[PDB]
Amino acid sequence: SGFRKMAFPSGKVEGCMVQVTCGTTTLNGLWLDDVVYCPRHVICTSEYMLNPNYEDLLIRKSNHNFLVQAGNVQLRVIGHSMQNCVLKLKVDTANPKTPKYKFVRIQPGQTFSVLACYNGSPSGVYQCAMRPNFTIKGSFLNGSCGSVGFNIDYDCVSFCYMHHMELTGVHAGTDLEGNFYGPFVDRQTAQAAGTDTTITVNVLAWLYAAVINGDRWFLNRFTTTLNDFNLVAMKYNYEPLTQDHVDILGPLSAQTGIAVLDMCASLKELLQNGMNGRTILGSALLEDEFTPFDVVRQCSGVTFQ
Amino acid sequence: SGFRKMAFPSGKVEGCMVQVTCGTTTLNGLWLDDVVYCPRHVICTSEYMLNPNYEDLLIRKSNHNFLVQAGNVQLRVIGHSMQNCVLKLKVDTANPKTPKYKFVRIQPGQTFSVLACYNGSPSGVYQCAMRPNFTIKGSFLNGSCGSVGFNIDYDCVSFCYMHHMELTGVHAGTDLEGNFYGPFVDRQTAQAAGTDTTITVNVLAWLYAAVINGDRWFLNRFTTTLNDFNLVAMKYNYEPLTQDHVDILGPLSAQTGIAVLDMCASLKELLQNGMNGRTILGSALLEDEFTPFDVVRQCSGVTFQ
Ligand SMILES: *C(=N)[C@H](C[C@@H]1CCNC1=O)NC(=O)[C@@H]1[C@@H]2[C@H](CN1C(=O)[C@@H](NC(=O)C(F)(F)F)C(C)(C)C)C2(C)C
Ligand SMILES: *C(=N)[C@H](C[C@@H]1CCNC1=O)NC(=O)[C@@H]1[C@@H]2[C@H](CN1C(=O)[C@@H](NC(=O)C(F)(F)F)C(C)(C)C)C2(C)C
Repeated sequence: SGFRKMAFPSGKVEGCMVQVTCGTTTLNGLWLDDVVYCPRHVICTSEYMLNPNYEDLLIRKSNHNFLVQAGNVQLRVIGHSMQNCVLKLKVDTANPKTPKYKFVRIQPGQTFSVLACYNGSPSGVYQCAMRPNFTIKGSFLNGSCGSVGFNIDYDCVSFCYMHHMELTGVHAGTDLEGNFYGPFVDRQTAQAAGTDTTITVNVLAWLYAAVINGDRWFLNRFTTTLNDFNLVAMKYNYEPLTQDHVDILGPLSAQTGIAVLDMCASLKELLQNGMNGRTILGSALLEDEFTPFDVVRQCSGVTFQ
Repeated sequence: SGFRKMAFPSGKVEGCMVQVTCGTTTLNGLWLDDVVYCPRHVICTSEYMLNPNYEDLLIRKSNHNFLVQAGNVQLRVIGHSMQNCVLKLKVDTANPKTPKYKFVRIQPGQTFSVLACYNGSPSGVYQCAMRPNFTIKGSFLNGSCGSVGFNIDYDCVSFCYMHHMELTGVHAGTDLEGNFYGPFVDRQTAQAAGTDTTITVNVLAWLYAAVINGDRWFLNRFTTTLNDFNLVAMKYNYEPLTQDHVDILGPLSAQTGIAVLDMCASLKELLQNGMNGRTILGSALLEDEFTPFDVVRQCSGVTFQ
């Protein structure tokens, strides 16, 4: 028993991190087979940090302008190209530590692990959710660009995020094909994140985790309808709940014998009256960065290798 | 910027996890050079799960009773011995993935990462603190025994924890020499954790992290004395603050220009009046599982390789 913000083991990804230097800019890259992936703004110098034309900047470079290091070994760049906002650097050596992988684009509300890196070197791992406004609430310092987000399925690493920029306290990036999450661009403009909402299906999953772990004080006997719940969710900046979400919560409903709509009636009460000085799983706020699948995984015990 | 419960990258430890089966009991072991370390209660069968004599149980075993698997490869046991509460299994092959390591015993209030494993297979990584009552608030299911806790110093893995048992919602274990943290034994008796307290130096470190990240609302102009603070800390089940703690907080005081005793005056107010519906770094409770060193590491950017 117990419940923790749990990240995926990072070993399979640590073996792919490299350092990429171009000019006076150093950041992180992802080395899979004979391609190094990294943010394209590594080719930016401070004259262009505000309104760059990346096609122009790339044509003025040659392979020898790119310093790529895997620890201490140097990798020789034999070709470069741009795919949207990422740079793909072809190198002379296929990474022997390349895991089975795929590139997936995730949806708001889904969670992943982040391997924060500096100078090609892994620094720490943490779990986070893609927010409904397409930012993540990460922890990133200067030089963290190119750090990646990932999930693990059995033996397969799904890469879903590469870090590009911080926007007033929160973080924005692309999928691994170089397409940004959200309406952001990789230059200095007046862009801000839009209004964030609370991920309702995740809050419900977390309440089920609490019941599984013995926190029952917030339950009640009343139920409610999808439409009467969503009426109250809207007033509190909670995402509306769909039939798809109810079905997703099925396994947790089955394991605890509490109906989804029953649990929604508890959530309704918590939103109207607050916690009144009680905590749930050691939190005094309603937590929305665990998916139904995170809860099953942690309250059932799925491993990977 | 940002602040997350961040764990160490786990790659160096994932390579040491093996599965150990004896009888119908399977759990995890740690394979370093040609020794596999695992909890000694793997030699327990349900007749002895309550009052075992481990010396007797061990003498009735031979090397062939121990099934050790590193993924799919089998390791041949060529010797066994007991050190306090751990079993040391000598095997015929030195682990080629053995990192530079040491065995350290940590103190209450210190943090470490836990690699939760099942059947020798890594499942997830999370960060936690050793509580003042010598338990940890972990997340562990059946079969997690032998999972280890660790820190990383530059290139060196310090192993500090091996998981043995759950006691009413919290978790207890040994250092890697087999000596239990706290007054617990590896059998079924009527043992419970003692009263827990809040780790004050860690709360102060977390308040400095908040200031570094722009949360300033709780500051005030008043200061206080060590003895007047500790007078109020006692009433709230907070650990007393020493001059050693003040010195440890020096770097954070320097970086924010707020004196430790100044920050204590803010903590004093928060304890007497509560948060009054405000949050700090996304929490509505005072967080005590970040050390001063965790905060520096995350708000300065130290890596490892
Ligand atoms: C990559 N190495 C850094 C890491 C950033 C900064 C601290 N934490 C992070 O996540 N990223 C950058 O330097 C990117 C890069 C130019 C500027 N930039 C920023 O992150 C800046 N933000 C913005 O561009 C803004 F404000 F418009 F959102 C900064 C002010 C330094 C936070 C480019 C090409 C966007
Ligand atoms: C190791 N594989 C498990 C993992 C435990 C149980 C679920 N979460 C964990 O951390 N550990 C055990 O099976 C140990 C082992 C016998 C019983 N035990 C327990 O954890 C039990 N607790 C106690 O002994 C108690 F209550 F006294 F504290 C259990 C009731 C199953 C939680 C031995 C040798 C202590």
